[PDB]
Amino acid sequence: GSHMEFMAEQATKSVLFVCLGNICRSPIAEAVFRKLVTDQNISENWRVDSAATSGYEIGNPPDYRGQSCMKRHGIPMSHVARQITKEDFATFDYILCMDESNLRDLNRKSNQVKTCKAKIELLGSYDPQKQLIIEDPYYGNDSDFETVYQQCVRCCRAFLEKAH
Repeated sequence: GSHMEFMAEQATKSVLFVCLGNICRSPIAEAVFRKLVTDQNISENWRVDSAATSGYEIGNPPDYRGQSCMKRHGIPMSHVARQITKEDFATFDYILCMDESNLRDLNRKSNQVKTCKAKIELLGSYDPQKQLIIEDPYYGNDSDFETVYQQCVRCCRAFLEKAH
């Protein structure tokens, strides 16, 4: 219908979720955030993605263990692992990472580019329960993936509502 039917559209917001590999934590946060925005009729106002600080996993689907967790929670992930680019720093409002090694790495990168538009933060800096670090489940088990998933639901929810 009309462009004046509802309140006037917001400029698109963008968020990129990042870990070292882009197979475990970051695709899970991406698919969690994408569900939220899709369920709330606002996916057309978001550019949502995920990427890796390194090229070790380029082209690979998500970790099968994380995929099984997400499938339990009804959010199957459809993602091809990719490495962060220079353009990403210029194009995203937010780059949200999982841990401290991630943040040091991205901070190194941010200083090699001409325009860094993005606010670079830890995702868990949004957790109302104050669990700052979202711990790597790569060497863990099914309850470690569940933990990450639950942290991602709390943090993506608070981020959506109220960005830093």
